Amino acid sequence: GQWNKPSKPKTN
Amino acid sequence: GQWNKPSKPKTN
RNA sequence: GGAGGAGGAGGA
RNA sequence: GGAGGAGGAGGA
Repeated sequence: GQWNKPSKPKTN
Repeated sequence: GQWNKPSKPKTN
């Protein structure tokens, strides 16, 4: 995991 | 250095 | 949190 | 670029 990790919600 | 590193232009 | 830089809109 | 998560607006 990184931040919001590849849990890409907005998916930046 | 990190990205734009503590070269904080805006300094997000 | 620096190991990415992918990205700066967080900063550290 | 994953080790931070600080931050997700990049994603990798």
